[PDB]
Amino acid sequence: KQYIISEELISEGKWVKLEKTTYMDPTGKTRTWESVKRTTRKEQTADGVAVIPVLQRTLHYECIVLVKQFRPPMGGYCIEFPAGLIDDGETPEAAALRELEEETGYKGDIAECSPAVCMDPGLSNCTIHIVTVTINGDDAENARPKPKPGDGEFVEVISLPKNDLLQRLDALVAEEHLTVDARVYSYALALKHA
Amino acid sequence: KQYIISEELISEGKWVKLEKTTYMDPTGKTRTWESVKRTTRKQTADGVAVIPVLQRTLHYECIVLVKQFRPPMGGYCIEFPAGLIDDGETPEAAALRELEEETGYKGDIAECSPAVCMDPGLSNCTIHIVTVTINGDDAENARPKPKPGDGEFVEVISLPKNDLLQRLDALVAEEHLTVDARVYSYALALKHAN
Ligand SMILES: CC(C)N(C)c1ncnc2c1cnn2C
Ligand SMILES: CC(C)N(C)c1ncnc2c1cnn2C
Ligand SMILES: [Cl-]
Ligand SMILES: [Mg+2]
Ligand SMILES: [Mg+2]
Ligand SMILES: [Mg+2]
Ligand SMILES: [Mg+2]
Repeated sequence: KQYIISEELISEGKWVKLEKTTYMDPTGKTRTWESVKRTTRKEQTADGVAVIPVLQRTLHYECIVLVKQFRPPMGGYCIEFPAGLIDDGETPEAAALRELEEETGYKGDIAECSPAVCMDPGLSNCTIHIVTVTINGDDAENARPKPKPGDGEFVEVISLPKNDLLQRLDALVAEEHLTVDARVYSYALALKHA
Repeated sequence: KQYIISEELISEGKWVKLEKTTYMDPTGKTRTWESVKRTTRKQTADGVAVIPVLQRTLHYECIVLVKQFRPPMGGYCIEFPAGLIDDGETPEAAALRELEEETGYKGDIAECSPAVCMDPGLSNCTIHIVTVTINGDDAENARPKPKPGDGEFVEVISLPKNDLLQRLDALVAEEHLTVDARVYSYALALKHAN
């Protein structure tokens, strides 16, 4: 039933644009929406990746490796899956492994890769691949993980046991001002509900 | 260590605005970011998303999702039921209301997250994730009546919790839909649990 009639540009920055979207509703009435899009998406299957990094070590409970960063849109620190935009020509798996090493120091192994999933579909066209990666924490490569952050990237690594993820997140939120990402929270909640 | 210096309005629609954010990096170097915000925030958060666990005796437990045309995406998306919190609504109450409007199910609150971020690299948008049970054997939920607001056109898709990630992948394969990142992240963690 529904389709896009037109996309009018309102304002274009270096990274993000706003559009006036005109569409057909299922009654045959024409309507509008205000849409956010990134300016950086070329031939990539998605804007970005987020990495679910499962750190595995013998005689340790598995951990989910998270990162804490200052996020200017939010005006504060956020705890998220390691994540970044996919470079032109890069595969989602390659962007995931690259971002994970850059942000955390870990060299992971691909486990699975989602289709393009939407970040906030009521507002933006932004998509990511959610890529699950296992990190062999017994490998010497992963002993003293050294992050190699890019220009303007400032990251703290936080590894939390998978078996207690939601309580350990609540305990960090209780101790300082800091926002957990919706994807991390959704993942932690499902680990509880299962 | 990092903080916001100033925010310059670039462009303000009715629903969304685009700001140019100035901030201090950890080195004491001043930097800029392009930041999206909703204009509608009053609230604990902009919105709620509802994880609705449909429980019927002698049936698999289902997670209730919605499929809707999303103009920023130019297509159909599969999501948790969700909407903006009305000024002076609690998240709990917004959840049950949004669930009823979008699905017609009448639910009970199990738990409620703190405010979690949607896409903190781009926007300040936050939601409360609210886990709700639905006693699908109650007379009120027998023939549930979705009461949509203006400009909402919602198909309800109920999927078994125990096979959620495979069922979502099947839909995507056949139906050309985008699954929401929080739905996919929940579904993933249901598979990754112990
Ligand atoms: C359906 C009604 C209440 N309108 C048009 C909207 N509701 C929520 N977010 C919106 C719009 C339009 N643009 N954006 C970003
Ligand atoms: C060079 C990198 C770190 N910068 C500036 C950015 N990276 C990704 N998204 C961005 C920005 C700025 N605005 N927005 C929306
Ligand atoms: Cl539950
Ligand atoms: Mg990143
Ligand atoms: Mg990065
Ligand atoms: Mg909604
Ligand atoms: Mg609604």
